[PDB]
Amino acid sequence: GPVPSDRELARSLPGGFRSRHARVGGVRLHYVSGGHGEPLLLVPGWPQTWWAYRKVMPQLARRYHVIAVDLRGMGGSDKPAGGYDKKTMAADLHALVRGLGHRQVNVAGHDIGSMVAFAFAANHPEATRKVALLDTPHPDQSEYEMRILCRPGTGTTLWWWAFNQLQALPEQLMHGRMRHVIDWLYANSLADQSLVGDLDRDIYANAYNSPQAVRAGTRWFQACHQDITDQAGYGKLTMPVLGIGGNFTFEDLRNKLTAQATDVHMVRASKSVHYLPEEEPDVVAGALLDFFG
Amino acid sequence: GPVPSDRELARSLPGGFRSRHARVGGVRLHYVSGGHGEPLLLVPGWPQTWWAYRKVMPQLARRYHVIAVDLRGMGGSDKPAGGYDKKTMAADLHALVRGLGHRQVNVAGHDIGSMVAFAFAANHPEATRKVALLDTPHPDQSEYEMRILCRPGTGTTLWWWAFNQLQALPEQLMHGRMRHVIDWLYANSLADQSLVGDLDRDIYANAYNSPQAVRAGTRWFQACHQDITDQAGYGKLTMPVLGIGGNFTFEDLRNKLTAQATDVHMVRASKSVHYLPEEEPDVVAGALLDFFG
Ligand SMILES: C[C@]12O[C@H]1[C@H](O)c1c(cc(O)c3c1C(=O)c1cccc(O)c1-3)C2=O
Ligand SMILES: C[C@]12O[C@H]1[C@H](O)c1c(cc(O)c3c1C(=O)c1cccc(O)c1-3)C2=O
Ligand code: NA
Repeated sequence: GPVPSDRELARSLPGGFRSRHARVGGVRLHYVSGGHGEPLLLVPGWPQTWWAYRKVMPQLARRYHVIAVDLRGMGGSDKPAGGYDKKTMAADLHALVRGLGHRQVNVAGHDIGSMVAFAFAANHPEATRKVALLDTPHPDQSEYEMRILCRPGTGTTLWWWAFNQLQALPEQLMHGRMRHVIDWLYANSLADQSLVGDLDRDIYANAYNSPQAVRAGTRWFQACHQDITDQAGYGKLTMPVLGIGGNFTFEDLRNKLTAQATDVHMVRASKSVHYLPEEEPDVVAGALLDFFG
Repeated sequence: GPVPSDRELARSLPGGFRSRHARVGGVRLHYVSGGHGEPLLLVPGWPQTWWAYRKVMPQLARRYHVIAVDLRGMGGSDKPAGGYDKKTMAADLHALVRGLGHRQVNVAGHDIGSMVAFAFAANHPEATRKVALLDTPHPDQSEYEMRILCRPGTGTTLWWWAFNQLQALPEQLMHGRMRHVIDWLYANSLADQSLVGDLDRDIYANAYNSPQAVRAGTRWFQACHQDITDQAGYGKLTMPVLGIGGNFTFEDLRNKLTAQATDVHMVRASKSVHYLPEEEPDVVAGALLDFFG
């Protein structure tokens, strides 16, 4: 393989993490687990893998039994034809942790994984001790207000939200070329490019480089219309909620969570644009430790 | 594989066309000309070349001296570092036809080329006998209202408007793979895919497949902020204006032309989505012949 296997990556971490799989509802999920204490489910997003949490997993494992998953369609997990709505991907994770003998878990999610974390809390409150959303709120009607063009100096264009709606073309252009996508994303977020090194970037590129892998990634985005419909039906979250927001999304995240939950806490990742677990790991680990207790 | 040279393509058409070049302001432009009568400048768009007008050029040449150009950055023309705002590209064409000894010309443009035709009329009214805009209005403030997401019911994702704003990534993803881009575009427009054959698609792909060619194409889109600023300064067009609009863009084109011009005629290409010269050549040729007279 071009990059180290997940088994090797897992072993390279302090804290005795191990790479595993579990089959839930016919979908085989890959995850890495380790540490001792109450269960903590960590959910990554696009275009990343469980490896995105590499910087905070050892600190977290000191207090929690960490379970860092690859979503349906992601990394070492199966890439089925459908079920890429966040409600369904949340049910995967619910089945996973219940299968591992946990009645309720702490949950933290980032990017697409944050949407799943929120859907997890909304659909399975009894299995949700507390939930943390990193940067990304669940889709709602505001998604329909995203603009194609920004006036100069007024923000970053969310081009991938449009491009990933497409059939066929995304896998045709991006297969074998995902390192370029990853580099663009990081060029437009990281304050210092060395925050994510060459090999880690290639670990992600390897995960997404097959046509099937690119395609599965796009399904997360194409499911937005369904996600928005589902969001309208959700009741208010009553368990403790944490929002950690970067400089660009903090206010929006605060507004949406406060309207969607009764018990909200906010932490500002003041030096981050989007990739919180990689941009400010100590702030993220500390916030999660403080919040989950 | 390789495609015919522009000279072979030009000679392949009925009506005695010849492939030529002219250098204006240090920029060498490629164009194909033929026919007899008052001059008619034909301007294509993205990701196409002068060859987009092949279906209408013989008919038009029976009445006009046709001049079908490759824009700055397009096909056989030079690809300089800058000058891809529509005002500058129109000045290129103005210099071209003046250099060829024409005081005034008929002008028709499609897609990006329609923007250029409009700018030609706005900046060089004395050199503009009449102007025809095919499908695409000049950028204005409404460009900033384009939405990334459409509800599952309506139209096509305007993904290319967002994607082509990017630095580096477009040439990185699209080099050598433009045939897939072209196939996607046609899959989402032509009523019958045979309207644009394999060889024609490959002629376009050949023009755009190198990184520098992809890059030049994106410059037309990146210049949008400048184009919008320029549009704000334009007075109303007073020479005769024709808008030919595809079935779904007709109302928007009519509304915009009517607000920006005093003497507007409209023709509907009721069976077309966007590529008017290829989808409904008889409508396009007939409309231009009637209008230019
Ligand atoms: C669900 C997701 O659309 C995915 C994407 O991963 C995403 C999201 C938000 C961003 O603000 C954002 C990105 C993203 O790739 C990115 C790169 C650089 C700057 C920046 O601001 C971003 C998201 O929530
Ligand atoms: C300036 C330009 O943005 C360029 C693009 O070439 C463009 C434009 C309009 C379309 O409606 C349109 C396209 C385009 O590629 C396309 C493909 C399939 C359907 C469809 O409708 C379109 C434009 O005017
Ligand atoms: Na695809």
